[PDB]
Amino acid sequence: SLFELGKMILQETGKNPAKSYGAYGCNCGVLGRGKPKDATDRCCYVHKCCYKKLTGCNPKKDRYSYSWKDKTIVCGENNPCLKELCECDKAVAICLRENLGTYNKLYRYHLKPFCKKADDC
Amino acid sequence: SLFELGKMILQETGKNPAKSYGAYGCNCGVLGRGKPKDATDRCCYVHKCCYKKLTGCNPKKDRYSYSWKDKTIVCGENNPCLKELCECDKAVAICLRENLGTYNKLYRYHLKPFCKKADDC
Ligand SMILES: O=C(O)/C=C/c1ccc(O)c(O)c1
Ligand SMILES: O=C(O)/C=C\c1ccc(O)c(O)c1
Ligand SMILES: O=C(O)/C=C\c1ccc(O)c(O)c1
Ligand SMILES: O=C(O)/C=C\c1ccc(O)c(O)c1
Repeated sequence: SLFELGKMILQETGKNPAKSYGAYGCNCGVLGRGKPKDATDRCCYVHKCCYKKLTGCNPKKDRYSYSWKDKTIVCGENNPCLKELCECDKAVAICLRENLGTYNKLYRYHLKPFCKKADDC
Repeated sequence: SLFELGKMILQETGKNPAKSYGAYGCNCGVLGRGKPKDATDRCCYVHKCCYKKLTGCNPKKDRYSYSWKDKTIVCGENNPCLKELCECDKAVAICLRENLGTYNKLYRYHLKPFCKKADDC
């Protein structure tokens, strides 16, 4: 759920997730996907495509278990859909950390209606 | 859908909805309901309770038509769920504008896990 996703983002990037990633570019936050603005935005694009493959669980509401081990996110067994969801969330947090160097505050609170259409997943 | 909601909020308040209301207090944004911190927060509490009562449509995903007429949000639906959804959204947008006078930025990115339990809807 959003609780685990936000926690993972905080753990990997060190940033308040809502402020930095709650609405960034065309893909981070609500309102689905759009042509990404930069690498950070592309992380969220991939993340949203990852969510589409999920079958049998709700990525927003369903909580799942994971551990912080050797400073790595380790997804619990959970069940197949929840493990897959956990893995989607883990990947986006890692991707956001790797791209922190080009994070641009101008894309914070980017008006998502002014995004071109995303390609299909 | 969230698109119409965000547009209404912008139309009523004049404010970028993500920046001002994407994570405000215990109820504005994602992660359920909590005891409201102030009037702005209480608008979002009422909104979430409004959504809870809906049957037959998806408040997040389902699009609906509305118009801007004499600077008033005018819902353009006869389907009972979409009409009620539109009115839910219109109400929160109006409420947020009406409570800009007590809006407090200290409640932006309020630590949502640490709110008190909301009264039942
Ligand atoms: O949105 C802004 O205009 C600036 C706020 C901000 C931007 C970057 C940070 O790392 C941070 O803690 C706060
Ligand atoms: O995608 C990868 O594999 C690289 C990033 C990485 C590298 C080390 C870690 O412990 C981790 O969680 C992520
Ligand atoms: O997204 C917008 O609407 C533009 C940015 C913006 C600039 C100043 C504000 O006070 C505000 O809410 C938003
Ligand atoms: O416009 C105002 O009345 C006050 C300033 C203001 C308004 C909205 C913001 O998100 C912000 O950082 C500052």
